[PDB]
Amino acid sequence: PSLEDLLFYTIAEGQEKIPVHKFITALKSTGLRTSDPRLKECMDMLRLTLQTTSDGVMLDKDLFKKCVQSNIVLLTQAFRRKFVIPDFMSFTSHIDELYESAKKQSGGKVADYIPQLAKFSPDLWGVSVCTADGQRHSTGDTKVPFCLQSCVKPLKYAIAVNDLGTEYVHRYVGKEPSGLRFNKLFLNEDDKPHNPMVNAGAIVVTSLIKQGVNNAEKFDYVMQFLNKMAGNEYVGFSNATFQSERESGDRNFAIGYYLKEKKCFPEGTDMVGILDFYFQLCSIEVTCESASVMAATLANGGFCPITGERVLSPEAVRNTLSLMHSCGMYDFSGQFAFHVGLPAKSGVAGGILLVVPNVMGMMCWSPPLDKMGNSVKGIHFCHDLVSLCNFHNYDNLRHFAKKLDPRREG
Amino acid sequence: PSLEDLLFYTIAEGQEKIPVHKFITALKSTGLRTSDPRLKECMDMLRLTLQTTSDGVMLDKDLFKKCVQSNIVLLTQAFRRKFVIPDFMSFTSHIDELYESAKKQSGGKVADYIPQLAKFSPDLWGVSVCTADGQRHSTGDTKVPFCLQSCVKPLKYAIAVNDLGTEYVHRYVGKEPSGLRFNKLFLNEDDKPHNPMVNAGAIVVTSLIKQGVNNAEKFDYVMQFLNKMAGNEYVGFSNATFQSERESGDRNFAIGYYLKEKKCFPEGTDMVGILDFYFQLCSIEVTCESASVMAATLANGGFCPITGERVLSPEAVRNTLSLMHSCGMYDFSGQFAFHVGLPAKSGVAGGILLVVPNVMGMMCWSPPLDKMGNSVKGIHFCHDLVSLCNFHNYDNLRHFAKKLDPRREG
Amino acid sequence: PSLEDLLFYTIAEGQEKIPVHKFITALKSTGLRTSDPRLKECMDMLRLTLQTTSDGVMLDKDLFKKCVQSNIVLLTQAFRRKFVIPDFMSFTSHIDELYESAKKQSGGKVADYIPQLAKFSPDLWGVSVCTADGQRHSTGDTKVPFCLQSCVKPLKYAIAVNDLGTEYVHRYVGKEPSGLRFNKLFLNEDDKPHNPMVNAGAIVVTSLIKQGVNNAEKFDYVMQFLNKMAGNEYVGFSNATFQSERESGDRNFAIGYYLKEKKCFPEGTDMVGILDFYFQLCSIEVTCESASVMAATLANGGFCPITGERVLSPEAVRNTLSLMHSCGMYDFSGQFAFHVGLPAKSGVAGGILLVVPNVMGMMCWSPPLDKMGNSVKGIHFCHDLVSLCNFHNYDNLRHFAKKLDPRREG
Amino acid sequence: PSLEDLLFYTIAEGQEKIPVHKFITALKSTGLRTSDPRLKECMDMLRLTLQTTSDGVMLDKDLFKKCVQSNIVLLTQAFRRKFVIPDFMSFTSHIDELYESAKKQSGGKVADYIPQLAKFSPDLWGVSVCTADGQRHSTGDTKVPFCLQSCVKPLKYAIAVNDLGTEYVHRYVGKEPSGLRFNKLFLNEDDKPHNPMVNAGAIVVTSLIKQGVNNAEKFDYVMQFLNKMAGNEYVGFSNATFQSERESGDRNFAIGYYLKEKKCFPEGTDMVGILDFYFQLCSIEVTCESASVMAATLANGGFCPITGERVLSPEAVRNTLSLMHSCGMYDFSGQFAFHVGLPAKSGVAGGILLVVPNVMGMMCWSPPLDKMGNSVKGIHFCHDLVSLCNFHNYDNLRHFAKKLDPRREG
Ligand SMILES: CC(=O)Nc1nnc(N[C@H]2CCN(c3nnc(NC(C)=O)s3)C2)s1
Ligand SMILES: CC(=O)Nc1nnc(N[C@H]2CCN(c3nnc(NC(C)=O)s3)C2)s1
Repeated sequence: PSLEDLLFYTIAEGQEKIPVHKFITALKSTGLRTSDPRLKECMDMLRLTLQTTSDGVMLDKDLFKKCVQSNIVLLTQAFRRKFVIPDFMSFTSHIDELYESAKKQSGGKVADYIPQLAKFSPDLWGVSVCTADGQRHSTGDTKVPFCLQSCVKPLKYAIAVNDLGTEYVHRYVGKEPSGLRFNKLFLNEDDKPHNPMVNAGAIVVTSLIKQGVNNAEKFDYVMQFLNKMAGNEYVGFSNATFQSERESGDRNFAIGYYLKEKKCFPEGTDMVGILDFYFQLCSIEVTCESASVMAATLANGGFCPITGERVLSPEAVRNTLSLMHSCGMYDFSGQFAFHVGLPAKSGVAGGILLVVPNVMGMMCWSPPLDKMGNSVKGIHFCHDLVSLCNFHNYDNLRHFAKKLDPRREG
Repeated sequence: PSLEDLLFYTIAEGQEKIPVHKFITALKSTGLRTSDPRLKECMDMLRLTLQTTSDGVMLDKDLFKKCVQSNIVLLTQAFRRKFVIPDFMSFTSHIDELYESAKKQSGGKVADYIPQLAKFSPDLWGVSVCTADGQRHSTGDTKVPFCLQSCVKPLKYAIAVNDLGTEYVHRYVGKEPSGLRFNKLFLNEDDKPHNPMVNAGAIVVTSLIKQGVNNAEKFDYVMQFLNKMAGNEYVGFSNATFQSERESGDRNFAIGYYLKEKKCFPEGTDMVGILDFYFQLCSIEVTCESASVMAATLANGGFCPITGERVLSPEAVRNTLSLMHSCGMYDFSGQFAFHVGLPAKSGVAGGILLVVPNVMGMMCWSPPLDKMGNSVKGIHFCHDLVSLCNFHNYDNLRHFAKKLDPRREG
Repeated sequence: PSLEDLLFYTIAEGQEKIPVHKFITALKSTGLRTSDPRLKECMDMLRLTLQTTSDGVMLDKDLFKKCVQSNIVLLTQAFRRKFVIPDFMSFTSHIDELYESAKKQSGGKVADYIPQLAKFSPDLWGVSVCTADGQRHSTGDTKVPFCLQSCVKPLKYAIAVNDLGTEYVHRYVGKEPSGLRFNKLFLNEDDKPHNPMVNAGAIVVTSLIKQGVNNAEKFDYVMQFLNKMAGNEYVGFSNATFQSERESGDRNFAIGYYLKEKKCFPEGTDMVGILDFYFQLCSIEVTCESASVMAATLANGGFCPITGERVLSPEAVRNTLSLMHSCGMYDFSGQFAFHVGLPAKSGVAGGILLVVPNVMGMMCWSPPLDKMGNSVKGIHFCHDLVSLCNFHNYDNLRHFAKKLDPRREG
Repeated sequence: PSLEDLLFYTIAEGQEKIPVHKFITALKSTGLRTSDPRLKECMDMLRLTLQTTSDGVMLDKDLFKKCVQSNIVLLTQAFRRKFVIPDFMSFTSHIDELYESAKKQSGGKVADYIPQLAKFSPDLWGVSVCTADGQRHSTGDTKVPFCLQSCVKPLKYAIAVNDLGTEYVHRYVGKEPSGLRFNKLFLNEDDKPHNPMVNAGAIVVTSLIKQGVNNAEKFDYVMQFLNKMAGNEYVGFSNATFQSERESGDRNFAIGYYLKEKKCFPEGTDMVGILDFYFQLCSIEVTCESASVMAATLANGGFCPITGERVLSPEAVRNTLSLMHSCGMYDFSGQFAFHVGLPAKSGVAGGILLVVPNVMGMMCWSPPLDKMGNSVKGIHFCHDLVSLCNFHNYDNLRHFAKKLDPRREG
């Protein structure tokens, strides 16, 4: 009995040889991308043999196993439908239907307050999926870079807890949400900000990351860390946006100085500096696709699904999904956790970084925001998703009414 | 082949005939209780043939088949380790350790608010587990009756969504927590109570159940409902507590009038009569055991696990688990939601109604309260549980560090 | 020299005999009403004399002195222009224009929450003046009985602090205003209602008066007190208003319950009767004329200006004038102090009971209210009054611009 | 007849010639100060004849003529007991008693957040009186200089309203006290600061004085005013304090940024520059004596009582006294208006600028502050002072019980 030869027949169709193309589409339909980091060695040995014998391009039992043995455990789970969503082909057809269903939601205003977002077209709309198993799908403008803005807040929160610990970080920032008209306060009853998803707390989380090092290396570190999360897909920086967020954050200066007077930063902080760090962190660039991996890294206990590398300690990822669930969507967090149940984070550029724990992570992007600050199509999507799929945090996996369960076969 | 036959060998140990007590001990080790209502036909036949043959006592292939023909589906998956917690014996040893660690935390004051909760001894402490499959276990003072008090708030809420739907019920009561010092207000900004787990929201929810009918038939309605949730285990009513909780609820009368003034009850409400129904529902008795089935019903999408009967819509069990999450523990709901992640509701008798969605329902009961209103041992047990098992709503099922996962074998 | 005779010459104007009306007119143009209690002996000896010798009807040095001697100090001051307003004849002209400019101010809604405030016409409008010397003037509808409503709040607080003293009284009630979105709260952080001009605090004041006797004598005591405050002018009761005010005070009961549960009342209170007692007090009836005398007892150190009797301790009248300055116009209290700078109390029936300390008291009444609860005309007239005369509480009495002073002669 | 002639006999006491020192002691017992700027011609001419005839030194009716013609009117009101306080020598014995009674109240903490306030001894304690007529008295450390700090707030508010009128000024700053625990919020519901006596309201006012000019001139403009209000007595400036005030003013900067974001300043407002100018205005020095004349200009309709000069518009002085009464004493403002009922303003250096309209103004200085911000001896002195005299805003000038009234005689 042999792992590679068995798989060779399950694709062989009883035929004596396997065309190369007939393998590459058989792969793409499990949800995997040929470019997958975990797959390169199987792909390099396809790049190899596609010059040696140009008179093929068939694969022996030998030649197949020549390419596939390095990555056979993960190749077999794909082909025996062990992936978390087994029939991935159907599910993306629903992601597409759900996409077009939101793509018609024309209302909302593009953030005007800096020119770099006022220049983005309200017509843009991309949705990118990434499972805890690397199965990927995209619809729309999913390769257009845009800023995280406050989609970075849980990411840097995860970074800080990962390095310093729950208990150190939660001397400096609370861990609840404030109250639907405690929106305007900075500090709770203990003179910490209310949670790391609000600007008072985020500006505080930022002063914890990589202390004793200067602000340009601090940035490189967070760039390094965000890189491991998206498994080395697009992570960028628009100096443009950064300039406008610098000239115009009289509010964050207001918050910052209140925090300084009231003694909430760690001993030896240079407040005005980390306002600059914080402005930088918000002008970090992502695509739909690359962030959906960051999102799937949270969905997977802190292990990147396209690389398998442990990026975040399981304490940081739990902590974060806990605070996305209740402080994640500005004043809509309450109604959002009720009707959707998924930890999410929004951003004024139009981002919505979505986790479905133990299934997949997402990124949805339409620049027009509603009157509370959330992507109009973004919100309309997440509702439609939970509507359709028993992905609500407090659905029941065994008795789930008429909703569809993508983890199940038939 | 034949199911009963195959199960027969699974227990036969290659022998020709199984002793009854061998069959019994094999059944109870799966955590099933022989008293199970899904098993009554199995037991009714064993009890009868161990009459019609004092000649024994020993079942042959065809004699064991007469007994288990009727409950075979459930007997098989009990023996084929197909329950949610497959190693139920090892899990209950864990519960006993957690219980016995909670049991050394003698802090807290019991509720002397009325002569009936001050009558309960501080040394009482009990935990009842009922899984979504029916596997019971308890240790401690698990058969003492105590009033639900505010542990009934999610139960009554669930019934009102179950009968009226989400839209109707949430015309009358909000969805979100209130804010760690908006605990003294009744209404939120739309002049609705903040959510169904606060006194003012519970009362308004009460005025939605089974309108037009007198308070007697209302009460019967809610009890015949609460019986189906507990699989017809103990659901009682204390009159001693009801008479106290009416001569001494000045503040619910305070809330009751503020609500009428602000036009929060449905048209044709009798406000004082509904305070009475309110005082009543709080005086309903459960034991630890009867209530762990109640919680278990919400852990199971609305189906009572020990009877298989559908007690609540999935839409009402979802809403209840969402609002228990965030608003379920008075002023500790934020800290609980962070450090525990399970839907939970607390009373002043010393109850804590616990749900692990898709796993089990629990009910812990120690009378003495901490300064926030919560059973001291209860809160200790619930932290101890989540540190041990990956049940925190935001643990990963795949990567979970030092924690045991009782959903798995080895 | 002699005091009766000198006076007699002053009004004689050198001629041998004074007619009867020529005196009565000379007396009225000082603003004393011929029916002043302190002139009875005089007016009596005048109605005696005006039957004896019908062949006059004129007096001489001897016979004038026969009538005026008993009342010669008061008659003289009036006639040597010693009264606080020397030229009271022009002052009432200005009070007429002020009344005409206000009856032009046609807006506002008459209170309709009960059928007894809604029956009144929106064109009823009256002002009544009464000085620290008893000079009287009225224009409009000043003898129409109407209901004090929250105008009674200072009058009972005065009775309260008169009988037991500032210190005792303020163990149950704060002494500031609360803040312009603190109006729905009942208690400050000491768990006392914020001041006696709010319904939370009024209700608590009410519990303090004549404790230990029943609600009939209690009301009688207050009635007797209010008689002495108005020099026995019209005071009454609307059993009509009191009935529909008790069937509708759901908030008032809401308050009463809250204060009970928070133990805001003195030992041995029957809360539900204090609300009955309080409802009654809010239906005490007055006219513009009678009530402006109550305000004149407040302007005058506690002595009723038309009887001479001490009715309130100079301690109680200060504390009340204090808390009408800051708390007496509901949410318009802040603006009203700023601009009018006079202590007033408004109530929902359309009355404004206004003090100009050390000068005069008023009552303005016109039932159409505005969107903070104040008589529209009554408000307008108040601004106009202080735009005219240096009566504003922080006006200079020596360097006061083009403002007009009725206390100065020329 | 001639004014100097008869004023001569009132001092002559029959004799042919008045000793000059006799005349002076008669003139100082009216509480006039021989330095008084309205008496300068008289004191020059006394010295000149004390030169031109050592031959003496005693004034016949004709040489006394030669000296007092210049300032005769002021001198006669002073010698004919026509001043606001006729018996000034008695009053000052009282002011000493109360001063000596506060001197025993040794509690509090000297403000030490900067080293220029910790520099002052806690046993420093001064009071200085100046009437509307320029009668003077001081006892204690009344020539020591100290910074106004928040005492400057009403002085600049008055400047801005005098220069701009009420309506314009109150576009940028409301006019009510916030509410006894909305002390941390910066703005009221209209996004204006609460009033001109809170650190945020003071700041925006500062932005309205003399817009369009640099800070050096703006300061020169403001100190022009102050010198006039104190009759050109000591007005100075601690640059040592302005330095420490700006280096430590994190919350003031926190405030300044917040106000810029909510567009609270006039267009074209340099926010950091307005902040500098704010720290300057707070570092302006006075002594008890010089600052008692500031206060007195407010008691006096805007006229400086010792120069006769018009400094502030009656509209400006009204609004400032109104806002001092309700907002001037930090969180003590509610209780201070109740129990003292005088327009007063405290500061962190220990001063309390105090006013009795139509009588006098004061400055009580003692560096130790209480837990609310107020001089321990200052608050003590004002309580004692008004228990003694009928100066409480709502005392009666006719029936004032056993209080002394320094405005009458026998
Ligand atoms: C928009 C909105 O929220 N309106 C309202 N919602 N709820 C309310 N409750 C009122 C009844 C009891 N409440 C008090 N609670 N605490 C109090 N005293 C202190 C010191 O806090 S009074 C006020 S008013
Ligand atoms: C209607 C309106 O204007 N509301 C507001 N006014 N000002 C605001 N700005 C915030 C910045 C400083 N503030 C804080 N003060 N205290 C805090 N912490 C605690 C425990 O209270 S945060 C408030 S929001």
